[PDB]
Amino acid sequence: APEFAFDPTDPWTETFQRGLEIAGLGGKRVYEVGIGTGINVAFMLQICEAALVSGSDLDPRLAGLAERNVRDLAPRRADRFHPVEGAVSLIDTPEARAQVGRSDVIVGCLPQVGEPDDVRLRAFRTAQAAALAAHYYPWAEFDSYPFNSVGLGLNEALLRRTRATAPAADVVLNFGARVGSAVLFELFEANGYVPEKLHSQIVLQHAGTDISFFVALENALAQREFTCEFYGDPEGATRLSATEAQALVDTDSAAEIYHEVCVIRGRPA
Amino acid sequence: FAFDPTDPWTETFQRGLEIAGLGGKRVYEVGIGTGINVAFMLQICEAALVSGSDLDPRLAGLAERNVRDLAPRRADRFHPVEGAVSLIDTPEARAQVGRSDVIVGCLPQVGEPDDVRLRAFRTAQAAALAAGADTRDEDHIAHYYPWAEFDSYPFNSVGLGLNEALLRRTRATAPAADVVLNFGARVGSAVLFELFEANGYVPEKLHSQIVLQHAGTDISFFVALENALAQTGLEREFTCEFYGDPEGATRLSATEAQALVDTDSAAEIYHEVCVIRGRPA
Amino acid sequence: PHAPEFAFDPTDPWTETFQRGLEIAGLGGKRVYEVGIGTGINVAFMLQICEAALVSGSDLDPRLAGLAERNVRDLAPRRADRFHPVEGAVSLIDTPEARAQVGRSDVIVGCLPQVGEPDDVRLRAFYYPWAEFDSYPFNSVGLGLNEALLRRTRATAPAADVVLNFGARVGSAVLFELFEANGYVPEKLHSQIVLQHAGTDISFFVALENALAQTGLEREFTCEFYGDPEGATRLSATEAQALVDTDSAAEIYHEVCVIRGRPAL
Ligand SMILES: C[S@@+](CC[C@H](N)C(=O)[O-])C[C@H]1O[C@@H](n2cnc3c(N)ncnc32)[C@H](O)[C@@H]1O
Ligand SMILES: C[S@@+](CC[C@H](N)C(=O)[O-])C[C@H]1O[C@@H](n2cnc3c(N)ncnc32)[C@H](O)[C@@H]1O
Ligand SMILES: C[S@@+](CC[C@H](N)C(=O)[O-])C[C@H]1O[C@@H](n2cnc3c(N)ncnc32)[C@H](O)[C@@H]1O
Repeated sequence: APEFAFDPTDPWTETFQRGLEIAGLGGKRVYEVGIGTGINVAFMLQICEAALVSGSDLDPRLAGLAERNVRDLAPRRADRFHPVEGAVSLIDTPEARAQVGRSDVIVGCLPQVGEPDDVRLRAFRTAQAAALAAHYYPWAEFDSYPFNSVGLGLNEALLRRTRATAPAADVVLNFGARVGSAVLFELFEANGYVPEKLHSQIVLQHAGTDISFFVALENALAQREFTCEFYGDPEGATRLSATEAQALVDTDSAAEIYHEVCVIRGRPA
Repeated sequence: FAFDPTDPWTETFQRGLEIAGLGGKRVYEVGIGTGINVAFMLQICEAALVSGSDLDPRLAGLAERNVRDLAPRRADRFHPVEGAVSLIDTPEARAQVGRSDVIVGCLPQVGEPDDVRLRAFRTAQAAALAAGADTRDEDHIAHYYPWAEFDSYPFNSVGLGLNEALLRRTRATAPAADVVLNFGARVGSAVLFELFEANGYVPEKLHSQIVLQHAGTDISFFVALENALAQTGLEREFTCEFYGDPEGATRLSATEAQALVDTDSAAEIYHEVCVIRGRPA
Repeated sequence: PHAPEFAFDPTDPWTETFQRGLEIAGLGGKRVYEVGIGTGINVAFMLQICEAALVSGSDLDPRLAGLAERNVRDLAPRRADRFHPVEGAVSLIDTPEARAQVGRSDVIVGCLPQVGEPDDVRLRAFYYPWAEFDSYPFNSVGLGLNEALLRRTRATAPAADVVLNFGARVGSAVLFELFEANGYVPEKLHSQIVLQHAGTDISFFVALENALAQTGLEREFTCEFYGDPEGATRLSATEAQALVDTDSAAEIYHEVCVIRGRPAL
C-alpha cells in the first residue's frame, strides 16, 4: 500500500487506516460503524480491496453523502458500497444487524474519552458542508458499562452487540492508548475477544487538550504503580505520566504532549 | 376478565403479555406470587404450558390452589417449581427454564410502587382465605429479598440490578428464549433498551402506560441520577422521564418533578411503565 | 478408600482448603488446566491424589514452569509424564498456547489473587497485573481478577468446569453471584475456617459495611468473620477491627471455600 493513501491531516484516521490495511480486508465483507462522509469506506474499497463494504451512522443524512463521496473517490469500486440507511446508533436497527450478521469484519473509530477535543465540532461541520453543500447525535453516554471507568463505554457496548449478532466476525477498532495496552486488551478479553494490536503511532495532542480525566484516573489506580501513557517527544522515547504531562503544560503553555493511538483487532475463539 | 385499574403496574404487565404472543408457548414466570399472571397467561394468552417459581417457598402451593379456582379448566398446564427459588437458582427451576420459549417477570426494582410489599402481603392472605385456611400473618417473606449480591451489576446504578441478574441467567440457561419484563421507566427508554442490548438481547417495547405515582413517593434517587457524574468523573447528561399529565404530553425531569411537589405537595406526578421483550439474535 | 490426610498442605490453610476441594471435585481421568501453577505442588497433588488424566497450566512468572516441572517429576515420577505446562509469562490464559490447552480442558482450576488473600503470599522468594481488572463489576468485592478469568474460560472453553479458591468474608451469596453473573452454576465443594494473620488489614471489608449501595441509597451488608476456630461466634468486619484495636493479638478467623462453576449445559 502506498503512503499517499493514508489521511495526511489527521493522525487518528491515519493510524486507523494503516491498521485497516494491516488487517487484510481483501475480498471480505466489512461493516463500518459510523461511516461519516465515507472517506474510510473509499479507503477500504479502493486500497484494502474489500469485496463489499456496508455501514451506518447515527446521523441519517450521512449515508447519502457517504455514497456521494465514494462515487467520487472510488468510482471503479463504488458499486460495492451498500450503506444501511437511517439513524443507526451502533448497529441497533434490524437492517444494520442483518448486514452485521453477514459481515466478516466490523470496523469503527468510535467516540471515547481522550478523543481530540475538536472532533465533535469537526464532525458537525463536516456534515453540514456536505449536507448541501453539494446538531446531533446525541452522542450518548453508555455510562453503565464497566469500561466506561476508563472512558471506553461506547466501545464496550459495540462489542456486546457484535458478539451477539456476528459471533464469528472480527472487530477492528481505533483507540487512544493513554490508559495503556493492558487495559485496552482487557476491554476485548472481558467481552469474548482475543485482542491483537495491528498498528500504533505516537501522535501530537492538540494544545490546550484537557487531560484531567487521565490525571484523576492514575491517582485512582495506584496501590507496579499504574501510570497513564503520554510522551514528551514524537518518537515516544521520553515517557510521561498524566501527572508529569499536565505538570509540563502548567509551566510551559506551549509544551508538546504526545500519546499513542493504536488499532486493535478482537477475534472470537 | 377485568384488568383491575387499581393496579396499573400489573395491568401494564398483563396487557404486555397479551401482546407478546404466548399462545401455544411454554412460559416460565419468575415470581409467580399467588399465580394471577399465571392464570392470565393460561386463560387469556392461551399459553400451552406455564411454569414458574417464587422466592417465598409458601407461594407455589398457594398459587397452585389459586389458579385452580381462577382457571379451573386449564389449571393444569401449570406446573410450578417448589421451594424458595431466587430468580431461577435451583436445578429444578433451571431445568424448566431451559425448556421454555419465554421467561416473563415483573421483578423488584428501584421505582416500584412504595406499597408493593403490602399489596403482595394482602394478596397472599386473601388467597389463603379463599382456599379455606385461617392462618397467622405468615404471609410475609422476611429477610431475603436480598439486594446485596446484585449490587455489583452495571445496571444497578439505575436500580435494575435484579433484572440484569436475571438476564445473565436466562441467556446461559435458555439461550433461544424470549425474556419479557415489566419496567418503571423513570430512568428513560434508552437506558431500559441498553439493559437488554448489553446482555445479548434485542429489545422491543410491547406495551406502555402512563401511571400516577403515589403522593408520598420519594424520588430523590432519580434526582441524584440527574446530578451524578459519569464513571469517568466527568459531567454527564442524564434526564429522567416523569410527566405532569396522565396522557404523557407534559414532560418533566426528576429535578423538575421534585420541584412541583416541593411547591404543591399534592401535585400529581406521573411516569411510564412499560413491558419490554428481549429477543436473542 | 482412605482419606488422604497426609497429602493436603499442612503449611497453608488456603492451599489446604483448595486441595481438599480439588479431591472432592472428582478430577479422576480428566484433562485439567491450572492457572498459576507456581511451584507445581498442586499439579503433583492433582496427578498423584486426584488421578487427573492430564494436567497443564501456566504462570505469570516464566521461570516457574520449569521449576514446577522439576517438582512434579520429583514428587509424582510415575505420573509426571502427564504434565504438560505452557511456557512463557502467561497472565491468566492470555497466549495462544495457553488458550489452545484451555480449550481442550475439562476443568480449569485456580487459587488466584484477590482482596483478602494472606498478606504474605505476595512475597516470593521464588498481582502484579491488577489495574486492568479494576473495572470488573465484581472488583467491588475484590474479585475482579477472578471475574476476568471467568470471562475468558467461557469463551475459550464453554464446556469446562471452573474450580476456584475464595476467601469468603464477602459471604457466599456474593461468591455465588460471581458465577451466576458470568454463565456458571456454582457449587461450594468444600470450606474451612482459617485464622487470618494477626495484623492483617481489613479496612477494605469494613468499608464494604459502611458503604452506600451503588444506587445509592441504603445498603445493609455485613462481612463474615469469626471469633473462634469452629466458626461458632460470628463477627462483622467492624466488630473484628474493633477487637484488634482492643487487642493486638486478638484471633480473627474467616471462611475459605472452593467453588465449582459449572456451565449450563
Ligand atoms: C468524529 S467520529 C468519532 C471520533 C473518533 N475519536 C475519531 O477520530 O475517529 C464520529 C462519527 O461516528 C458517528 N457516531 C458517533 N456516535 C455513534 C454511535 N453511537 N453509533 C453510530 N455512529 C456514531 C458520528 O455520527 C460521526 O460520523
Ligand atoms: C416482589 S414482586 C414485584 C412486583 C412488581 N414491582 C409490580 O410492581 O408489579 C414480585 C414477586 O416476586 C417475588 N420475588 C421477589 N424477589 C425475588 C427474587 N429474587 N426472585 C424471585 N422472586 C422474587 C416476590 O415474592 C413477589 O412474589
Ligand atoms: C497471589 S498467588 C495466589 C493468591 C491466593 N489468594 C492464595 O491465597 O493462594 C497467585 C499465584 O498465581 C500466579 N499469578 C498471580 N497473578 C497471576 C495472573 N494475573 N495470571 C496468572 N497467574 C498469576 C502467581 O505466580 C502465583 O503463583
